Amino acid sequence: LPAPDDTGLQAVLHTALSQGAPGAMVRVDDNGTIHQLSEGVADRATGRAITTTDRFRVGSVTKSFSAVVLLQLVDEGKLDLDASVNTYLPGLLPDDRITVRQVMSHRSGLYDYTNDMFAQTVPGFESVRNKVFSYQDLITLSLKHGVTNAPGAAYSYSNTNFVVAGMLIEKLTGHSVATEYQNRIFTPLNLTDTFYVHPDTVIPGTHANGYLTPDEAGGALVDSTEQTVSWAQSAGAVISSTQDLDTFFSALMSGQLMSAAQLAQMQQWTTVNSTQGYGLGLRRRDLSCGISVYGHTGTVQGYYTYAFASKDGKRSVTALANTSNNVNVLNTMARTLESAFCGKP
Repeated sequence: LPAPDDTGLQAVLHTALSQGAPGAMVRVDDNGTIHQLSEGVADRATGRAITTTDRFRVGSVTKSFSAVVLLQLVDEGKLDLDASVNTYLPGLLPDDRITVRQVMSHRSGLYDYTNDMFAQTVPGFESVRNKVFSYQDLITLSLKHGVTNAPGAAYSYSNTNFVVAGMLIEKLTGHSVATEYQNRIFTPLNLTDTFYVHPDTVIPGTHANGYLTPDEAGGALVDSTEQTVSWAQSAGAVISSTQDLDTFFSALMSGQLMSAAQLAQMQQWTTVNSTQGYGLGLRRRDLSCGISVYGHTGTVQGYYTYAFASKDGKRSVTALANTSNNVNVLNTMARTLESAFCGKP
């Protein structure tokens, strides 16, 4: 790979601040040489600087943790990717042709309940932030709508899929997802900044606060740090750090977290758009210089995350801005992947 471009990374972060992120940061693990940059504030009311060791909410990056646990169950013979979801969760879904592989690749047709929830950004956050939902509650919300396509037939990203994933982990293992994450991922990789504390609202230790951008242009930011994330759970509630997400995607892509057979199933790409794919709880992004990287993005109120690694895991990048509902910042933060993998133009 080209060398990571720290001046390019610096410009990306500075642009994200100019577009309304209070803070923005990035950590590259380049085959044992670290790059770390941050600009702006973790807490905009006190002025405390953001830094690459601050913990934060990773949002939908959680789906990759869920998928690693499910693929280890596949390795253990407890789960078959091509079995019906209802084989393990009887009568859960209206159609038995919905399979575990279609759920994990967003090909199931299940309606995303969060489209009910967040049609208005701050009112929807204020609705869910202090609620505790069961898995079944969220599935029932989805099922008020019919499916959006035939099973397997179309890519349609849906949080519901990874709510099903959490129910499957808990049903098959008899343990909570927190326990399975801890035992199969956080402890073995020594992810000391990584937690799943649902439904607690506190982020343990020093963290970035999250600032939700309101729908009204120019409106005051809303502190969204503390919430249950119960509307997402196994689809979105993990807390981590840039070092720990680098560690995690490096371990995944270098083959440390499941058999080679299952990693190969995880990387069977469904087309998302002309420069992206979706595997099993895993994203592929195609970068301008002709390299692809592998990992996941997250959007949770107040926090945008990108966490991607090269195919062999030897270079990993995690970028965080502590705002959300700000598509200028979301698009700018994607540019950290170009600077960190493609290097100087």
